[PDB]
Formats: sequence, structure tokens, C-alpha cells
Amino acid sequence: DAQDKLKYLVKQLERALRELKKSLDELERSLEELEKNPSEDALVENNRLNVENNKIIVEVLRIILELAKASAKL
Amino acid sequence: DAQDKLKYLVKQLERALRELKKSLDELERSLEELEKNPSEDALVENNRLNVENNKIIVEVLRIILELAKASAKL
Amino acid sequence: DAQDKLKYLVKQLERALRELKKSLDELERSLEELEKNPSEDALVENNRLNVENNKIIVEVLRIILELAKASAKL
Ligand SMILES: N[C@]12C[C@H]3C[C@H](C[C@H](C3)C1)C2
Ligand code: NA
Repeated sequence: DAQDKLKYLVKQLERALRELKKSLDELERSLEELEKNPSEDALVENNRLNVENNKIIVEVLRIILELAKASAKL
Repeated sequence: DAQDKLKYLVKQLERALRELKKSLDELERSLEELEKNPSEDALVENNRLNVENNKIIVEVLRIILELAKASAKL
Repeated sequence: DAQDKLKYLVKQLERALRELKKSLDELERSLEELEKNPSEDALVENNRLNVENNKIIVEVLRIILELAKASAKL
């Protein structure tokens, strides 16, 4: 089962990275707006999106730990 | 030795992810306070915690590089 | 070819982590300046560097997905 589960975990990783990429693009657009017209409001929104992006990174790292455990059987 | 070292590196990864999770929870609480009562002070604290969270992510990635090197022997 | 490609991907990972580390050091220095003399300008620069650091993390994760695919052949 170990090889087949690895393949599934790799597909989960690809899905999560797609989600991370879309988040990163939103974050960068936020930073461009902030650099153009800085304000408290823009700053909070920018931070919100940075936090969200870190949260998704942690989810991606969780999947990599599951990949590492699956490997460390075989 | 390669298989046994891999198992140890996997335990190190699990420990570091526990630390990252606790950090993420602190960061999210900071963002909730910031969104409630935005101020310069809240903003700096929020950034401090975001930076700290990135620093731990880099430590987690270091461990994954060590896992990748251990794998690439066998 | 799978073993040799893995070795190459591991070297790519080491290069990218060197780049991430240098970024992290810049980000931390930014945060020290911000904590010393907080201002809107310092805040935007700090966020800029945090965003940049997340962007490099995503590139590092891309390489780890390529390492996971290379493994999941063998
Ligand atoms: N074999 C591994 C490939 C990839 C990098 C590292 C951790 C995970 C994901 C398993 C080694
Ligand atoms: Na920020």
C-alpha cells in the first residue's frame, strides 16, 4: 500500500500548492496597492493576506510530513 | 544507518511542526486583535509574529533538506 | 536516471535555501529597525520583505514537490 499512498499524497501536495500559488498572487497584488497608496487599511489587509499565506504553508508542510512518514516505512 | 537516521529526522520534523503550529495560533490571535483595534502598536506586533513564524518555517525546511539528503543515499 | 536527478534536485534545494536564509536575515534586520523607529514607511518596507520571503518559500516548496515526484517513481 505504501507506494500507492505516496502517489496519492503527491497529488494532495500538488493541489495544495495550487492553492498556495493563488494566495501568493493575491498577496503580491495587495503589496502593490499598499506601495501605491499606503494607509492603515491597506496595511491591515496586506497583513491579513500574509497571515493567510503562512497558514496555507503550514498545511503544505503537514502534507510533506505525511510524505516523509510514508517514505520512512519503505 | 540510513533508515534509522530517517526515522529520527522524521521525529525532529514532527517536533518542529508542533512549534510552528503554536506560533501560527499566536499569529492569528494577533491578527484578530489588529482587525478589532488597529493601531501602529498592533501592527508592529503582528509583523513581529509574522517574522517569527517565517523564521520557524525556514527551520522546518532545513530539516526537510536533511531528510532529502538522507533519502538520496538509498 | 531517477537517483541522479534526485541528487541534482537536492543541490537545487540547497541553493534555494541559501537564498531564503539571506532573505530571512534581511527581513529580521527590517523588523529591528521597525521596532526601533516605527513609521508607516518602515512598516511598508517590512511587509515588502515579508512578502518576498514568502515568495521564496513557495519556490522552495515547488522544488520539494519535484523531489516528491522523483521519489514516487522508485
Ligand atoms: N523522500 C522525501 C521527498 C520529499 C523531500 C523529503 C521529505 C518528503 C518529501 C519525502 C524526502
Ligand atoms: Na506584515
